[PDB]
Amino acid sequence: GAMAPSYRVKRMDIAKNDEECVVNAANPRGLPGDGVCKAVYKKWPESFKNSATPVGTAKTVMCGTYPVIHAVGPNFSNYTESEGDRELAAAYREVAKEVTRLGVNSVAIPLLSTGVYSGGKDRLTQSLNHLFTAMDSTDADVVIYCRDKEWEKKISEAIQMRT
Ligand SMILES: [Cl-]
Ligand SMILES: [Cl-]
Ligand SMILES: [Cl-]
Repeated sequence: GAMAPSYRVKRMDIAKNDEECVVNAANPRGLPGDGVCKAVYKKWPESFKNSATPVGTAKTVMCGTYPVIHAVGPNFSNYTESEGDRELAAAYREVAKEVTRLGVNSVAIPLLSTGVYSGGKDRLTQSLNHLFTAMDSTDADVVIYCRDKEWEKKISEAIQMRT
């Protein structure tokens, strides 16, 4: 465990993380994809061997000894708001189980279903609150990665609110 388990946010490429493992915002088929998934494919392509897994699940594949946790959020273009919310919550619960099983002291994590799976909606709060629900009972240092300056400020404020 971390000595004083924390949440932090950084506005940078998750492929350049400084944590002991990474969560990929994966597609169900283990394809290179776009956005976070394509950056992860370029950095850790060996981790895409048999990485296909259903929506609402996470599957870890090693790149050398570096764990890549493939977490499959729902595409809100295809799911109802209700079913999509349930699968997004479930994907983060499966990430918490994998982080625990691996025994890592830190994890790099993107906000699932906030990009091309967002169905065109701002899901910062929705996705972050499900991340907290899952990861609060873990003792890994969690470092959340984003690309937008306004998102960085809002994620930082949400972390500070609970402090
Ligand atoms: Cl960067
Ligand atoms: Cl996404
Ligand atoms: Cl972002």
